[PDB]
Amino acid sequence: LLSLPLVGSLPFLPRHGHMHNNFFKLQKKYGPIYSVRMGTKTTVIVGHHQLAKEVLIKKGKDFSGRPQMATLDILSNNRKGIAFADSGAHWQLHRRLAMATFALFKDQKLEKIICQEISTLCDMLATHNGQSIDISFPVFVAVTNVISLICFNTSYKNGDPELNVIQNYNEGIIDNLSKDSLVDLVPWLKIFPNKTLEKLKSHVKIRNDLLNKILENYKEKFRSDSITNMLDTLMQAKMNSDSELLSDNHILTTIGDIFGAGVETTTSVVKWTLAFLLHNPQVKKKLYEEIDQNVGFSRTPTISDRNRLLLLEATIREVLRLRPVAPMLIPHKANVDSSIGEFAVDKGTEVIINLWALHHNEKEWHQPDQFMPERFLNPAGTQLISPSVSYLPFGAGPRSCIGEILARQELFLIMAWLLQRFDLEVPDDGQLPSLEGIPKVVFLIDSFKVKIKVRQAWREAQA
Ligand code: HEM
Ligand SMILES: CC(=O)[C@@]1(O)CC[C@H]2[C@@H]3CC=C4C[C@@H](O)CC[C@]4(C)[C@H]3CC[C@@]21C
Repeated sequence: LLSLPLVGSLPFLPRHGHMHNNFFKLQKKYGPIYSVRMGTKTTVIVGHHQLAKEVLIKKGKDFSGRPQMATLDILSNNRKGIAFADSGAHWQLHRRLAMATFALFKDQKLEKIICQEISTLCDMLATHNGQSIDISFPVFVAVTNVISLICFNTSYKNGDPELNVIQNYNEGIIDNLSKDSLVDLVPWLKIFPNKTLEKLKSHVKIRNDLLNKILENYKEKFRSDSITNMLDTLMQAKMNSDSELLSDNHILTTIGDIFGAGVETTTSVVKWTLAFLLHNPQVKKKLYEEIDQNVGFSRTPTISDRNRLLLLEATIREVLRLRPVAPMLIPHKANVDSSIGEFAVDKGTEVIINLWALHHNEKEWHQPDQFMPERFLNPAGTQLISPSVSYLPFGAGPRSCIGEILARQELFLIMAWLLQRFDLEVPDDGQLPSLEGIPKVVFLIDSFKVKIKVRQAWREAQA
């Protein structure tokens, strides 16, 4: 009796369980690195930090490419911009300029911009005293203005419906960009009839039309004696072309990525820490104690307070470990014939870092499935530590995040201002938010409500 012919084999079931975790599970069988082939494309998944730091750092330039995806093409306006552009003159140029712009708010100091919008955020939420609300949108508004000031030196006022329009096409872009992660085993979208690409083009069209109208209005405003924002930095470079790479679409797409990344990432991480704090009241209680002691109510928190508020800075680290924004980063591509752990990797191969596997490695983390911000503190709780090298929430090397400083500062200040001023409790109904998560291009959390009430200690300190 003979064996059946085999036309295809996948090591696990599609769309059953999270991809990043199904891949992780395979390591028990095949080791920390292995490959899968879909027609001609070969994809390599790396799930150990040593191999990962070879791919991202030690051989950064070799693997600095991006694979091409049909969905990403629409969003990146055919591989322009930064995040989804292939390695090349255009990618490198815009990344540099973008990084350069952040210099223009170094001691309109970035810390002062952020706290400005947080103050407005906290006054809004104070009116909701005693009510249970979703805080998604108010935070969305806060960070949107920050990124807008950096890009245009403009900010939207409360109730500007352009804010709701932006919220609408961002949710639509994220929803259709990918069912789960950007890492699909099976290219379902080229197989069955679907409106996926149609829908995406419509959300993206609206977004693009909105970014063109800001550009056309700003060409009148642009003056070379003033370089104060990202859009100035980019138009200046165009005019110093005595050029193909600084076309209107190249600039537009780049702003697109920055606007997108600066909002959806930080909002999602803010929602994640609160979710974790409702589930872990002991940690939250100690956070109140901490901030009461080292900051009090004489003033509002500042970047200098990271030195004193260690349990908070540690909490944020633990959330980025447990629920990374990109649990498989963005996929990488081999620009040349190269190797990994002395295994051959041909040019054009897709390389995916399983960051989830790095952050949940039993041999690198104690009880890695548990929320324990303490793990990033010494036993005394007197200074921060780095208990594992297997930790890359922001990536590493040529393709590493470029908003990490901004990112880290926003999260710290938002969480500090809120804890100073607000009791944040479970709503009158007994539900807690599910921590299971939703894997999109971003690792999202199901929307949930939190009862917000102004702190008694905040009121009294006004008398
Ligand atoms: C908690 C917040 C954030 C996290 C965890 C995060 C994480 C990451 C990761 C993992 C990558 C790429 C990984 C890789 O491909 O190796 C990335 C890329 C990138 N991020 Fe962030 N990010 C955050 C916030 C931001 C912010 C605030 C900005 C503001 C501009 C930003 C802009 C970008 C850009 C433009 C890239 C792509 C750069 C390139 O491909 O060369 N991100 N981020
Ligand atoms: C976390 C991360 O890798 C990123 O920050 C890099 C590029 C970000 C990307 C940039 C642009 C957009 C368009 C926006 O309307 C939706 C969010 C999205 C997809 C950002 C998601 C986070 C990305 C991938």
